[PDB]
Amino acid sequence: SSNDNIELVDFQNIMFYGDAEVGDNQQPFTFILDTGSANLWVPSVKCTTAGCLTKHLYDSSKSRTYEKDGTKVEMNYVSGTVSGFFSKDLVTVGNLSLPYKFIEVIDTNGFEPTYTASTFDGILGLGWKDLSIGSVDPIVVELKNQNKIENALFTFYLPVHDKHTGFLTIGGIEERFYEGPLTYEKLNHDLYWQITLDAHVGNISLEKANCIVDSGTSAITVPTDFLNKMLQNLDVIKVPFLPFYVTLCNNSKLPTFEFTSENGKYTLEPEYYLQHIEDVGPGLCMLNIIGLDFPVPTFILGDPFMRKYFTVFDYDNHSVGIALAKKNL
Ligand SMILES: Nc1nc2cc(CCCCCc3ccccc3)ccc2c(=O)n1C[C@H]1CCCO1
Repeated sequence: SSNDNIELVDFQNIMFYGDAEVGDNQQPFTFILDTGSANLWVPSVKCTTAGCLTKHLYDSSKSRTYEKDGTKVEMNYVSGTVSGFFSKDLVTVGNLSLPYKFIEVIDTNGFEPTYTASTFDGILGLGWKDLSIGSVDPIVVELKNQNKIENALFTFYLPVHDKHTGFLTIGGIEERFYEGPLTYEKLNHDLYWQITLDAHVGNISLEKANCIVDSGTSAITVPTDFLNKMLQNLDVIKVPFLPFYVTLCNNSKLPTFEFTSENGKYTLEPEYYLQHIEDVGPGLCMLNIIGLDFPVPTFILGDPFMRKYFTVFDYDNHSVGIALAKKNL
């Protein structure tokens, strides 16, 4: 559509990378979409780390539209340590170019080994301002404040298959991408993209679950107890001292992850939550399920769910829309 469709690149069918440019010189940098992360993050030429030098780095001097807030920003996530200073400049994504406030990082040691190995140089913030630092408005909302898109909405088309090419339609919805019905579900809150659905894995039940879709997450989460009670003699090998699990690729005991709600029902099947780990041992597949508990009932619909279901997000509707992703081609 005349809307901005940012192609998503396929990587080991485990993550998608989206190209983008920042600065007046439109310096190119690889950024992965993140339904959660907000304030955009940018690698900086001022970064003295070894992992920074092997990837693209932004330059503040080669931008006539650059601005220096100077306010320091230290992001030290768990097993991590990051630091950058506020910097506003022209952020060019596809056919749209809006001045946005980004965090110019100079320290990336706490994730330096993980970044050096990874082909991304930054991240993408596509969440509600509630999760944004320095009270920074959402990119897609600011594109609708400007005469650049007519709707504050963004859709995802993960390039699961090698031939399948990813796309991020921003400003409208293309029926071509999603085949069959498109159902919307209310948001339990407006801080970040999240909904309330009733999880049912066969006889195992957990209603009123805060299903949250994350493009960054590369697996489907689940409460710790739910992961165990459901996996009782299902021939699912477990990895000790390692948060991973293996299992037969053809086993009939492998359930389907289904979420029921008043507006419609969703179902993720084995071919979606299984990984072809036959590389180490033929015929062996890994469950892309990472169990984790939170302060209130919560589930995570990461790449797996988004890969099968074309996702839709609308700040104006205060809802997440879901529909079957069109078969490759
Ligand atoms: N995805 C995701 N990313 C996260 C990222 C962080 C740290 C990011 C700091 C910037 C790192 C960086 C950027 C650019 C270049 C080098 C380094 C912390 C928590 C989450 C975190 O919780 N999540 C999960 C969901 C839920 C809410 C957010 O997204």
